[PDB]
Formats: sequence, structure tokens, C-alpha cells
Amino acid sequence: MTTAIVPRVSGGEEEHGHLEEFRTDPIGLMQRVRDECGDVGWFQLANKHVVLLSGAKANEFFFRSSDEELDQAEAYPFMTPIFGLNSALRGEHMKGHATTIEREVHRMIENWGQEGEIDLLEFFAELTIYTSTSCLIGTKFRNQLDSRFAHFYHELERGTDPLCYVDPYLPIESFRRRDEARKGLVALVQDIMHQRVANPPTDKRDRDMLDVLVSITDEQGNPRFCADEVTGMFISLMFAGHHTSSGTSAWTLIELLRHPDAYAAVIDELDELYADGQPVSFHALRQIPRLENVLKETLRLHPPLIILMRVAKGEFQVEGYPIHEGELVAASPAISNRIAEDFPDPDEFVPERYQEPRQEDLINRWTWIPFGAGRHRCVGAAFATMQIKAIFSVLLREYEFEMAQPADSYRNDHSKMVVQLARPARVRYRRRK
Ligand code: HEM
Repeated sequence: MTTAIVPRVSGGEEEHGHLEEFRTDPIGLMQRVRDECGDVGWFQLANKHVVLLSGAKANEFFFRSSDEELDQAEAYPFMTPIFGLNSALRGEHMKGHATTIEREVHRMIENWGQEGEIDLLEFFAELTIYTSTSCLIGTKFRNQLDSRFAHFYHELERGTDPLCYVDPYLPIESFRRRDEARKGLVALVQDIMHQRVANPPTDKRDRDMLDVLVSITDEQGNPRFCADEVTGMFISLMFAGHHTSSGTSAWTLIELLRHPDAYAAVIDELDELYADGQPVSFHALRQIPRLENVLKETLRLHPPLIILMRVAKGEFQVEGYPIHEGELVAASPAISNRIAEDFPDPDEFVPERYQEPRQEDLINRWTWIPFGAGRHRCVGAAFATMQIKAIFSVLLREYEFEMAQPADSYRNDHSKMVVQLARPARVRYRRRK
């Protein structure tokens, strides 16, 4: 009667609590937490006690917390088996990156020809393997990669089943495949490193991050870094960028196809913009208003990170409720982005939301959170937005697209903590005049 108890959401009668619901319909679970509990409720993942926050006030507490109060890395048990930016994300690099991104889109569609069909999952996942490695690690390194790298990295992402809260090394097939894939990536990187040590650049202009790394010496004069550590570093350099860009690119195309008036306006704007003959490295770095608002609304409806988790490293209070040391704390862009009082008609695709009168992203900084907020904002948000603009500047000016299945049949796979499209998700293309 003196101290409150955070209410537990219904369900979760199994021995690991709500874990099984969390690996089938996590968004429905979080929606129930909101509906039954309000701004502060909790659900159970194995032995973990997840305090789910929602609404502007609780979200603000989350996003203002320090890295030392609410610990990010400890909330994600798959990070250890997977793993083992003054660099790429300086604005001075964006123009060069846009050029790289255009080039990779060109390479992906080189052999498309006049007409055909693609699987959205494969297409955007592979494309963003190459954009991510080239922009975030270097073009010299990406040039020494092939599809074997793409497919191993994919299996890493598929190694994120929430069963990792029982045990990140549970003897299940997707975890075995994950760990084998990490070994395969170490082997690819090891061969590349062998070739780099054999051929150190004689011109410092030819050195990339890997050349520097393999040159580093320890106190006995021996290589400080082995292939395992290098692989882990490179995985971590691109892990925040790949699945998010892949999913967001796919859903941007899907929402364009579900809304052909928005598709038409975006195309008309792109054709008129690029009629000045300036290249993608120019336009992708300046305003493309209708495409930008389509992207903002795609992010609102389909945020690639549906939950953001932390481990409490102390006792806290939020809206009169305690959070105890060791409990997990979470915010949910999936739920937050659709709060009706902030986003009228929240389930509807309305890119006008972001135009001057409404500006629903800017005036709801604690509930419009596809990129996070406060002290935990996506550091690659500008790179991610530029990349989408460059990708669709190429794709939509050179090809036109059509759904190959009903509009309502595109859906996400939530079986893993990394979100990706569910099958089927296919689209037709035809080359433009
Ligand atoms: C494509 C759309 C993207 C979205 C919606 C997105 C979303 C987010 C979110 C919500 C966070 C906060 C995570 C948390 O505090 O728990 C975050 C953090 C971060 N993001 Fe992104 N992201 C995207 C793409 C990218 C890209 C392309 C990169 C790198 C080039 C990147 C790099 C990072 C980094 C470095 C952090 C902070 C460290 C971390 O939390 O891992 N993101 N992002």
C-alpha cells in the first residue's frame, strides 16, 4: 500500500513466461502490456523481468537514462556469440557514400533486363551487405568480399531467436548455424588478412582500416589483432546498419506500392529533380521532400527495431513504480509510434504528417521514436536517410514496380529478435522508357 508493484501482463503461463509469445507475436504482446498495464507494465522472458515503458513520460525517462544506469549490451544475449564510426559517418564522407550506394544499386540490377520478378528479402539484404561493408568498413575491403560473406552474415542475424534468454548457446539449429557462420566469416577474413600482410600499400593513400589494423604491433613486435578479433570488430561496425537499412528499404518500396498516389508523386518529383543533370551524389544529399516523408511514415509504421532493451544497474522509479537492479527495461517504437493522441489515425499511411502544420515527428520527440531519442539516438540516422534517398533515386528512375501479391500479404517475420520480411514478399519490375 506504500510502495507500488509494477503490474504483470496477462498470459505467459509457460515455464519461460511470455518468451514463446515474444518469439511469435512480440508486437501483440507489447500491445497487451500497454492495454492492460498502462505506461509501466512487465512481461517475463525466461528468468528476465522486462519492465516495458510506453507513452511520452516513461519514454523520456528511458531515453534520458545513462549508459551506466540502464545497460544496453547486457540486455541482448545474442551479442556475445555474434561479435565474439569520426570515421564513416562524418558529413564530409556522405557525398562519397552516395556515389558508392548508387554504384551498388547499379550492380544489383545490372542483369535485370526488361522485365522480371524479385524477392524483396534477398534483394535488399544483399544490396545492403555491400553498401554497409563499403561505406562502414571501406571499398577496398568490400571489393574482396562475395556472396559467401553475405550469406554467413545473414545466418548471424538469423541466430537471434529470443530463446537466447534461456541460453545464448542453447543447442538449437539456428544457434549452431549462427556459430558456424561466424567461423566461416573468420576464415574469409583470415585469407584476406594473409593477402594484406603480403601486400602492404607502398602508398599511404591506398591504406584502408584493415591495412592499419594488420600493421599494429604488440610489445613483442607481433600482430596485435588476429582474424577473430578483426572479424568481430567488422561485424560490430555494420550490425547496427545492415538489418535496419535492409528492412527499411524493403518496406519503403512496399508502402510506395500500397499507395500508388504517393508512388506517383515521388516519381514525378524525382524525374523533375534529376532533370537538372546533377548526379545522385548531389541530390541524395539535398531535399527530396515527398520521398523523405514517405520514408518517415514507413519508419513510423514499420520501425525495424520494435523494442529497445536495457538491464537496470540500480534502483529507479518511473511514474511512481520501482525498477529493481537486474530487471530489464524496454521502450517500444512499434507501440509508441502509433499513440493515437500524437499520431491521428495511427494505423493509416499519411506522409502529410510530417509537413509544416502537423510535423508530427518534430513535435512528438518522445513518442515518434523509430530512430530513438534523447541520449540514445541512432547515430547513423542521417546516413540511413541519405542511403534510402540514393537507392530509390536509382531504382525508381530506372525501373517501375508492381506488387506480385495482395497488398495486405506483405508482413514481417518476428521469429528472431532481428526483424526481416516474411515469405512471400515478391514484386515485379519493368524497365522505364
Ligand atoms: C535504416 C534505418 C535505421 C533505424 C530505424 C535505426 C534505428 C536505431 C535505433 C532505434 C537506435 C537506438 C538503439 C538503442 O538505444 O537501444 C539506433 C542506434 C544506433 N544506430 Fe541505428 N538505425 C538505422 C540505421 C542505422 C545505420 C545505417 C547505422 C550505421 C551506419 C546505424 C548505427 C547506429 C548506431 C552506431 C547506434 C548507437 C549504438 C547502438 O545502439 O548500436 N543505424 N539506431
